[PDB]
Amino acid sequence: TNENDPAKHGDQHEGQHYNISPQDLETVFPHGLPPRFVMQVKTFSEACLMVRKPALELLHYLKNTSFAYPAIRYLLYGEKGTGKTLSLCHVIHFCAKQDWLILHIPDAHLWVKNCRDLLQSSYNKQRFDQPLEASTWLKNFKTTNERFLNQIKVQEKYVWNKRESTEKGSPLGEVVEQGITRVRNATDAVGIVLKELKRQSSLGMFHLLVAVDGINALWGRTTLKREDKSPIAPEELALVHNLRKMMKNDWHGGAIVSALSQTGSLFKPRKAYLPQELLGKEGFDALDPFIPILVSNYNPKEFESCIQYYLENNWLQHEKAPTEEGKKELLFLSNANPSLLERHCAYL
RNA sequence: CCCAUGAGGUGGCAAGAAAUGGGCUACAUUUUCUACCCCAGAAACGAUAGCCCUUAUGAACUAUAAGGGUCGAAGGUGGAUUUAGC
Ligand SMILES: Nc1nc2c(ncn2[C@@H]2O[C@H](COP(=O)(O)OP(=O)(O)OP(=O)(O)O)[C@@H](O)[C@H]2O)c(=O)[nH]1
Ligand SMILES: [Mg+2]
Repeated sequence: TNENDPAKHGDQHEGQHYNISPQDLETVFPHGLPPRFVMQVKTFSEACLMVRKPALELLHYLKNTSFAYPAIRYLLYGEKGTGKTLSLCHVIHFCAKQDWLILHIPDAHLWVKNCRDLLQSSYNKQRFDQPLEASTWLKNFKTTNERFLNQIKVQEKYVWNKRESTEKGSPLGEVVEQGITRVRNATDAVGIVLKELKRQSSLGMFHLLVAVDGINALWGRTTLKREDKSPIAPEELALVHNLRKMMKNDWHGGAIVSALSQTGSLFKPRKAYLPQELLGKEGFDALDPFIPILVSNYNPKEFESCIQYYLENNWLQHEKAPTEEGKKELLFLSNANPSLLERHCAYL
């Protein structure tokens, strides 16, 4: 049930649970969860994550990985309700313990859709602006990480419309504060710091890691429209174009991880979870090869271990449920689906 | 009536100072918007009326119907009573 070694893991004991620290919650990943599960763990008041077979296999990949090889690309995909993104957060935890520069985004659905104010950029042309989300992710990355910002030492300058500029040998904490102070050019600040991360090709001072959730939103059309009642293409958006031009496998110093999510998929049908189906033709042309990782449903013993975890937490107040017929009907109606399992144990 | 009270061809007639009836709309968050029709994300709504334009057929669109831009209120769940339903 419970595990005493949270950082290191093994295959021998599967379905185990390992506790984590509050500083690891608030510093490593304060954003990269669904708000449902965020509040769910807040109500837990006891942060314990479960081990997964594909998670351990991906960790084995990371353990057996050379950075002289090109930047490897991993894609997690489940059946719309598995633990793909939670295993991605587990990878984030492992790499943070490994002391790498991790940049993790909450979701790209929020980027491509639901912008309160879409703007002619001055740093470029033929490009809208995502200022609010830019500053949001900027302060998000600041909260995620500090010595890295202090020691980044950008070897290039950047002027600004605000009668100011930034010169060599300065830490990009100052551009982080720029974007947090004013949000208009925060999109340009983000699209510039992302390029600056790769501007250092050696990456000996740190090792770069990219973590993406809802990758399906990155490849696909937009719901936004132009004020003249005209559609908007995804590549026209500032952040979309920046990210697309940016993640290319050109830095070749580690790995990047992305996860699929159909719950927020737009212009796509229900009960569709195949990678090719989600990322489309343009996605396959963007990254023809990659490491697909199928995140299957819970195993039997892992399922019973999760039940025992809930019982130790006294999550199920229905005290006639801990019995053979109750468990049978429970996992029969659940079909080992983690999300509906969480829902059922929540409202039971 | 049967040089008409019959017959033929042009036009408009067919509006509301007003009262009432049947139906539609919404007066909210079980609501409104976005892809799917149900595990998501936001707002904290309401024009099938009017003005302008486009489209459907007609010989005839001032306006008949549908669509687009604007207008973005009344409205905050009903004054007796009363209607339909096993
Ligand atoms: N404790 C624990 N819960 C898990 C694990 N894997 C899946 N779950 C449960 O399953 C739910 C789904 O996990 P998510 O990764 O957030 O789901 P998702 O990948 O976003 O799925 P979609 O976005 O709908 O496509 C979680 O909220 C958990 O309740 C796990 O390894 N440990
Ligand atoms: Mg006509």
